[PDB]
Amino acid sequence: EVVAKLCAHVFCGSDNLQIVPGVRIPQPLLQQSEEEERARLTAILSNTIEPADSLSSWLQLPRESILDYERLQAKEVASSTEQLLQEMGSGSGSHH
Repeated sequence: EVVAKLCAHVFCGSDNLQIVPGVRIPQPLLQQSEEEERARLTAILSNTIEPADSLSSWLQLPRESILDYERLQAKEVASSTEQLLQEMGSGSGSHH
């Protein structure tokens, strides 16, 4: 269903899609020049800049889930460090 919604957003669109909040992709023009349209899309890519919150803004998922995944990665690291510290004498907290 995630793939389905992304296909509903990226493909279905008329004259203005706004894949990301900053960029708008206009549908082909009446001049019907393919070199001109290539240059047009290259320019629409050159003008835009990837925001800092790109993983939460360009991807429709929110920022809370970003913080959660970061927390998860940190928890993995800390747990592995503690388990390594107990297997070779380095943890007074666990000690009894």
